Amino acid sequence: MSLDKLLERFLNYVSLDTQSKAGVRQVPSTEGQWKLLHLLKEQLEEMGLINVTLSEKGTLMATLPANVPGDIPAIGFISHVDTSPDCSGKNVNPQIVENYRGGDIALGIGDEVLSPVMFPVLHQLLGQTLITTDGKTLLGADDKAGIAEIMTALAVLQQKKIPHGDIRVAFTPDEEVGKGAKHFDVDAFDARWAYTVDGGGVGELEFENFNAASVNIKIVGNNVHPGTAKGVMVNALSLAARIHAEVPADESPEMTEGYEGFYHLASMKGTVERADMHYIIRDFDRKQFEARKRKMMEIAKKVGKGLHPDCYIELVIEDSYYNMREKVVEHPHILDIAQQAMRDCDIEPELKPIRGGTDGAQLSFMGLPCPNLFTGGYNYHGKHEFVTLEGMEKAVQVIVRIAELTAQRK
Amino acid sequence: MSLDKLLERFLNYVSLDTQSKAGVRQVPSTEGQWKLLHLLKEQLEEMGLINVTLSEKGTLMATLPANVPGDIPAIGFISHVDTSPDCSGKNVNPQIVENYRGGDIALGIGDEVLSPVMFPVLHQLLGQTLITTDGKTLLGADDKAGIAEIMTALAVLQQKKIPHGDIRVAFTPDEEVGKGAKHFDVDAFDARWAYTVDGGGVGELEFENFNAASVNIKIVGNNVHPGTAKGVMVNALSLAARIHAEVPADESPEMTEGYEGFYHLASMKGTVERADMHYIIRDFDRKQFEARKRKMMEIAKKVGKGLHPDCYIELVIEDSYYNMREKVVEHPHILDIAQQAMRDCDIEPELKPIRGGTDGAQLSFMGLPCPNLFTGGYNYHGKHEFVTLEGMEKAVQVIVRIAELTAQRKE
Ligand SMILES: [Zn+2]
Ligand SMILES: [Zn+2]
Ligand SMILES: [Zn+2]
Ligand SMILES: [Zn+2]
Repeated sequence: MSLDKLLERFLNYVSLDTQSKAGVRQVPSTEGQWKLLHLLKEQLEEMGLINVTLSEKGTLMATLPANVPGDIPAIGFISHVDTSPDCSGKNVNPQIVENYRGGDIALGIGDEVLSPVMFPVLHQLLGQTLITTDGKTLLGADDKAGIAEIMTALAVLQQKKIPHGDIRVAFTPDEEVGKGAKHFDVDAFDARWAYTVDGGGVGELEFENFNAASVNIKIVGNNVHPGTAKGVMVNALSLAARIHAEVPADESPEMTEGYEGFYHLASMKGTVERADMHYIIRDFDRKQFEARKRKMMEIAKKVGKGLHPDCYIELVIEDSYYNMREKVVEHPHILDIAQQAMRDCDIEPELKPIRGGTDGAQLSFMGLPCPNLFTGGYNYHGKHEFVTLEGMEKAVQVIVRIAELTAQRK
Repeated sequence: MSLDKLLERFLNYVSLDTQSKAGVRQVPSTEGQWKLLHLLKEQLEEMGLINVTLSEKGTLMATLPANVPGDIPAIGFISHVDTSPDCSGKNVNPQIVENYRGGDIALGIGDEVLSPVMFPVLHQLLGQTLITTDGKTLLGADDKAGIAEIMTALAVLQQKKIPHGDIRVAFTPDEEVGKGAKHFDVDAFDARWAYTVDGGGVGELEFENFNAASVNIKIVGNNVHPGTAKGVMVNALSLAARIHAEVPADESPEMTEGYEGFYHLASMKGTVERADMHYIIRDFDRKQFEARKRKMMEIAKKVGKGLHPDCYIELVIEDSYYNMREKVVEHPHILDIAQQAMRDCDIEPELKPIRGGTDGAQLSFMGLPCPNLFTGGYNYHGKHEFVTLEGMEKAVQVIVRIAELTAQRKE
């Protein structure tokens, strides 16, 4: 491998404004993404890969064909070309700190700083080459570190003539708005299983995510002139506060970690006549997920007791996505090769649940079981995002090894 | 008096669509109000009143000149020409119920009903002449009953040659949406005191109203992806829920009545990042009013206690109006004459509070003390609105007598 060429590749992708935007019917949601998609398409062709197709919805697929004879299962690696809408992805001006000495890093010239007081991980990254922002923007290691790594891995397999079956690659348009799997043509991708290279620090591997549902509450109250309100007026907001009061305050995103699920009130709007509440429900375990739904319904009936026919509480519950675990563990080889790969590269696998949704978790329920491989990056979606070059080198080495190890079993 | 003419006159105003509209910059808010305003203007000229003016904003003013010599104070009578947005005021279909015999009244061809089980005051109005809706609209007794009573009083004052001083009359445009006194030219109206004819059942007199202030609470939280929220996320909506738990639940519009004040959450909107609460404070007492302002502060400091500087709770209190009591009672003759008149008319005066604001309330602070007088109407702002013809005649008698008794106290 070649650490300079890897960094340069990455810095070129990072330089392109490819930030997503919510509330957009078109996919991809923004123009900038097409520029990275198209650069990537040319790069894949130029790398020698075949069947390079960019769909009309911004999904880019390509194949590095089998190296050796034998019936090796086709595997995929997936990244997205967009950065989070939460912070600018435009004119990212990366800072390169060689041989990091475990102190505060100044982001640009200003009162913005990357500091181990705020981010203790840094204590553990002494002597690594850190790539940071300048305080004004995101970095976009999420997920262009992923892209640079997949691209480099492709090159390595060829230049180092490492035996491998068919390797499939896809680069998706709107992950940061959850549209990164919608138009994914799994038949065309033609892989048995896959990996998104879209995780965090060195060694992270993820095959679990939340089960999700929205719980939307419509409350109809009765509103008259407040002065004559006695024994007549029914305040929808007062019922709304009653509902919220019964919801386990300790089982909230603020107070919850690791594998522990939560209820969460995301938005609300109302008057005396009508209020609407938007809850989300999250649980890794499915029975609990359902138990959580049951709770909201119990709260709705309790609070609803006493209301004259003209007043009522109405709950609409709607599943959003499921825990991919089952569809992954269904096939021991997927996580076993991934972990063997890491272990071969002297990486200790760090199993970690996705406290949310991933592209892979959708793909998993589409015929394409798809866990998450690390990237080397930290502090995503903010101005304190960074990445180590060495983290990225290890992520290449793992993709390559997975490819290699898959060939041995075919 | 001719109850025939009074009824006919009332029904003529009733037929005119003059429903008001909220959140409109122009005053009046609707075209229909101009039709009633102009009708009345011509009518007032035709009654021999002087100085009839109709301003570019829809306030109509006129004067019936002093009947007799003397230093008699000018007094006013005010009613509003609009009806509530709450129910339709278009093509009202009044039903005349003669010699009310005490049952339910069928409203139109359907299943809407005016019933003494729903409104027990009906047990008190047997034998009287009821005028109801057809169930499909408002009636508009509020306040077209008052307009009809004022106009008739002016006629009685003249036809019977009853001694009176200057009688000021006015008809305002946007009362049911808060603008009724916004463009009231007090100097030009030129009355020492007035009465709105916009009360309810026979005998009602009102000189006390709520003190009002809005309390607007701004909550700045901190939003992140819920999955990684621990120790970081601060739910603005959670903080709002905490403030609401602190506000005395029993001291709310749903639980209050008579002279007792309240806190009320009218509306609210928010996400994790930001929430805004819109409270209102009502109290008849000035001190208790301020105490309620202080409790909202007590609450906001407490719920915000512990928050990191990125998050906060920001209160903004703003007075909307005040109790007219001090401005009215300052001149004992205003209520005295009003009360005497009703007694001269065999009506027992009934003083009750306005659980809100009136045009008079604002006027009382613009240099025109202005209590509220009954109309004979009930169940205002809805399809169960009714009035009795005899109640309206009593209101005319009270108006004439107030004018009459004012002329006796030339001082
Ligand atoms: Zn990502
Ligand atoms: Zn991301
Ligand atoms: Zn009125
Ligand atoms: Zn009214």
